[PDB]
Amino acid sequence: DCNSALDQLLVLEKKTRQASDLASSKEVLAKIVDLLASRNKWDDLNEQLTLLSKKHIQYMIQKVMEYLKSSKSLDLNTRISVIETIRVVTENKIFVEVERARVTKDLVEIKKE
Repeated sequence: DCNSALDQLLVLEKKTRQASDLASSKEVLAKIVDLLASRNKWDDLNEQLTLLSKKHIQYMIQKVMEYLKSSKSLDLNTRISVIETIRVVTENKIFVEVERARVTKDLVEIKKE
């Protein structure tokens, strides 16, 4: 059911008003990430994120992109996905603060070595 039950939860992500939208951001952005973890559904999640990232809450996204190797089933999948995460986060130049750089260590050296 949860695979179908995810949609009506992701809908209200369409906008941000009160702190109930950042609590909805917490819970929904954790479950979406969570759905990815159980059956390697995160591929959608990288893609899901790009769609969601196309919708643009930077530090709201910092934690959700943190999950890369926190709980990653396959190393190969991570390479190109992370390549897409840095790939998308290049532009504004505000990032690389901590988290992007520390996933560039991991991504660059671990991905290929």
